[PDB]
Amino acid sequence: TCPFYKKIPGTGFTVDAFQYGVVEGCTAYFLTHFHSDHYAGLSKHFTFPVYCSEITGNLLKNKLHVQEQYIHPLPLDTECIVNGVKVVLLDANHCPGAVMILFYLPNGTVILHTGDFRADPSMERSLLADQKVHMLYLDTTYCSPEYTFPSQQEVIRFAINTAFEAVTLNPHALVVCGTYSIGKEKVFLAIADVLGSKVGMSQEKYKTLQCLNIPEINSLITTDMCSSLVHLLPMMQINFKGLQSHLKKCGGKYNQILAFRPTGWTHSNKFTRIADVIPQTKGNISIYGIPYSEHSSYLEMKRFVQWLKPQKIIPTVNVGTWKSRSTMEKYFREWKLEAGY
Ligand code: NI
Repeated sequence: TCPFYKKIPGTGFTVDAFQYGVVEGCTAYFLTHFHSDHYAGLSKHFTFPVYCSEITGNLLKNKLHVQEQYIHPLPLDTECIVNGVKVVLLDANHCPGAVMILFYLPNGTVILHTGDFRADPSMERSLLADQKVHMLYLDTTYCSPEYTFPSQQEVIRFAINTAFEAVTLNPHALVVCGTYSIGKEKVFLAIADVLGSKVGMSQEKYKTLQCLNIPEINSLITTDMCSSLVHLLPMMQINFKGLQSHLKKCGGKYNQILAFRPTGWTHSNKFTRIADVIPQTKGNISIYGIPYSEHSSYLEMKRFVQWLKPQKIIPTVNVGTWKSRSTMEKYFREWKLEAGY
């Protein structure tokens, strides 16, 4: 059945709740972003109103074939009325089209649902600054102090410099980047820009990227693999066996692969700086795991919450075990005592 942390009190609304069948009492289903654990259940047979960003609504129409009459895209940073309730969509700094949702309840309560987000100080100057938030539905993916990672800018600088050096030393090297969902497009697009190449990919993945309103995208991507020296493949194929096989398909154009796996966190972070990252190598294949995150680090999360000062926090991630739930609640209390709210 639908868990309580997917329901918005005082409304008929749910958030990211498409896999439970007809939720009793639900008049509007919101979708924060186009990732499968959140959209699970949607299809061309869905006949209730879906509220989302313009980019998410492009993906629902083109990839899942949801009918247009049930897609209700909303502009960002704009007060809108849905079934008699004022709502605002804010940029979540996650993947393309991802939003946070502010709900202004008829009784005066204000609720923020972060969806999935990477907290940033720029959020402290949005429409959130303008009123008090009483309840926070929080993406707690990395809510423990072991989770540190570098800025997205530091990670992309590492990736660009590594790829440029490799291909300048060997003009017959191929760069490969893994993917299994939308997000992290900066990784492959920044590398193709430094090399003077388009990114080559499958027709299915090209279709998906063409839904994202990214500027000048026709200039950066292609389905012609032959004309490209940066290839995108499924994340599952980013291993020695999968890469050796791909290199065979390129007909002797290339004699070396340099591959990137943009993971979330991995425990090489507790010790290793970005400067000190090294690949796994076999023969003429090297694989780099880079810590490019689209979720908050522990410290980024803690700064946002201590700024916002909510009266009540409802976690939406890591809620399935008692030890995780109790640990998170202990951090929330530390934060509140340290900041004085
Ligand atoms: Ni996500």
